[PDB]
Amino acid sequence: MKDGFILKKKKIPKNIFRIGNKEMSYSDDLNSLIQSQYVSYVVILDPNGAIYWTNNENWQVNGSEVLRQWMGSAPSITVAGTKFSSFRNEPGVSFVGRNMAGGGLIILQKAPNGYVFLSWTSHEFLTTSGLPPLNIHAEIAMMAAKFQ
Repeated sequence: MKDGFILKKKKIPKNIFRIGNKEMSYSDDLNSLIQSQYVSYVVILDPNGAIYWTNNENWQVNGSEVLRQWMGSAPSITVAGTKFSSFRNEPGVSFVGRNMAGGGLIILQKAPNGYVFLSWTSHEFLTTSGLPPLNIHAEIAMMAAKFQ
């Protein structure tokens, strides 16, 4: 049933979800992608649009909404209870969301198959994200755009 469901959200989640409950990377296997300019966590998805693994003390990439919510004309994505308010609004070509709360920025590239790559740059390195023109962003909108 395809409804014309346009849910107007406030910049907070509708339900209080239980964060992840998934293992934590001890920094090695997927860390190789996180060490790319010293970001704090990167989440890789599967070609179907499901997560491979998210590694941020239970950060809940619900791939389906993580990829979908950006297509809701929303300049704020609220995942894991945090409203990432967009710096740059580019659908598909990577969007940069501000952790309006918490402090930081989530950058997600969207391969049109479901696979999205969200990276997050440290709150300490936040002043550095945006200092070079495309420091961390280059690792995202290039790689996951080709790998679809």
